[PDB]
Amino acid sequence: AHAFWSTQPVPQTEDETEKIVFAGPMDEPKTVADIPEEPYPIASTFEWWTPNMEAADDIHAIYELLRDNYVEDDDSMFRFNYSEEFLQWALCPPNYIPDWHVAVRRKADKKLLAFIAGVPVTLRMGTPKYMKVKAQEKGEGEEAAKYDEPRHICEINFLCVHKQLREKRLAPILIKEATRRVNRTNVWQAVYTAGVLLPTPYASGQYFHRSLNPEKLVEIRFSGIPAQYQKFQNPMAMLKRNYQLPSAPKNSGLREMKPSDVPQVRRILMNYLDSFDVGPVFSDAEISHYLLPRDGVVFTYVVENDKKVTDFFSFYRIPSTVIGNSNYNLLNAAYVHYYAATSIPLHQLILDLLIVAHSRGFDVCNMVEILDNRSFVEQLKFGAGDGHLRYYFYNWAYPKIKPSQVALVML
Ligand SMILES: CCCCCCCCCCCCCC(=O)SCCNC(=O)CCNC(=O)[C@H](O)C(C)(C)COP(=O)(O)OP(=O)(O)OC[C@H]1O[C@@H](n2cnc3c(N)ncnc32)[C@H](O)[C@@H]1OP(=O)(O)O
Ligand SMILES: N[C@@H](CC(=O)N1C[C@H](CO)[C@@H](c2ccc(Cl)c(NC(=O)Cc3ccc(F)cc3)c2)C1)Cc1ccc(Cl)cc1
Ligand SMILES: [Mg+2]
Repeated sequence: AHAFWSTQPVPQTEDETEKIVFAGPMDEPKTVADIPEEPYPIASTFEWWTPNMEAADDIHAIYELLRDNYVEDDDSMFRFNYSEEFLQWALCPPNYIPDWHVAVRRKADKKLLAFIAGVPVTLRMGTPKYMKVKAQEKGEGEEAAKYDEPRHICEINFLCVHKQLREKRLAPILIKEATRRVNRTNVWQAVYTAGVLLPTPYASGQYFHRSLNPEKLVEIRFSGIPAQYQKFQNPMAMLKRNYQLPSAPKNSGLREMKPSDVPQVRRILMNYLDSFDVGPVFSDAEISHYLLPRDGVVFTYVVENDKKVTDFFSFYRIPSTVIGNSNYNLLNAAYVHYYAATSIPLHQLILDLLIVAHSRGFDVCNMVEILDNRSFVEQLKFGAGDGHLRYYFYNWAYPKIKPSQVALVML
């Protein structure tokens, strides 16, 4: 049933998953010197390419591939349109490895046909808490704790094959070549998400959406006027009233983050992310890169009380192409990113997020039910979307966890 994934070091069924009790590697330990030094052989009409993310033309090529061929909704009404500035930010964090960005071009005209990207992440991925309690019952705490240390691994994203080349087994070729480049740098695990079911996720969660401009969302059919709103003499006036927001944040210590906040935001975020079984560890350079405001890309605000940062939130921007509306070309979406609340309830912190996003002209705020994102769904008028986001590891055995134990945001 899975000619490619059946050959790979991942759990093969949910039943195999069920019997996983400790974190650890799936495969034979291997060494760097065992891995072939040359790229995988490929069809003579194609060539492997390592883009230069410092070259505008190279970023543009990836931008165009994704604009026309990346993820769509179910009914082909929307397609993500990551910007060039966003791609530079997502693909080039501190100490990124250029060779982890793998592409296939057509030899004759250098047209970009397929891409996959790997970036470094330092991840805690040791045995989850509920299994550590089970281990204590069995007298097995040391084996359960063996891989507690954060690990330097690969996060894989942006896998894309051009529409004209779909169903020709090119995606396995990409994933094998990515794996070889990552293994040649002595890294043997990867983490990735997908909106489809593959062998075999360790967590799964619903998407959630908070309308900010309901009149536009209904014009472009992202939203409907829900059936209950018809019994009303006037639907859209009532929908706008339901989702109205104040003009300005309610917390008077809220301001944009600046470079001098980096140490305090690192500390409050790392103390919060400790709570979770799987989550990133960030240096000051990584907090600077992923959280300092960047025009059109990432937006971050801190609550400062008595010259101390006590809370913060961040959200990032991804517009989507609206396929065939005469009125609107683009959905302007905000996505909840990292945050930490120490001084006020989380719902009060995130209400300020919605206020800021709305004032900045975003149409919708979206998120997955990781972190403590459930705690504020109902009070802040989020609704569940369609399908689920699935979280996976490569070459890592891991017990199933709830998505409220996951703290890694994937862009
Ligand atoms: C240590 C380092 C390890 C590094 C690597 C870690 C693993 C990284 C793995 C990648 C994580 C990506 C994270 C993200 O970016 S998820 C976002 C994926 N991108 C899109 O959805 C964009 C639009 N769609 C496409 O571009 C194509 O449909 C893709 C490229 C998805 C498949 O192209 P195509 O439709 O032309 O198919 P094929 O004939 O070439 O190949 C069919 C085989 O591919 C398996 N397939 C289908 N979809 C996915 C998917 N999303 N992850 C993994 N495998 C997938 C499928 O089950 C089948 O295998 P098998 O069932 O026969 O066995
Ligand atoms: N490797 C993953 C990365 C990922 O997990 N994402 C990337 C995506 C944007 O940051 C995020 C996400 C977070 C929260 C929500 Cl509500 C949605 N979904 C939507 O925005 C709806 C939507 C679906 C398709 C569209 F073409 C446009 C909008 C998507 C989840 C690839 C992927 C991309 C997009 C999706 Cl929907 C699912 C998976
Ligand atoms: Mg293919």
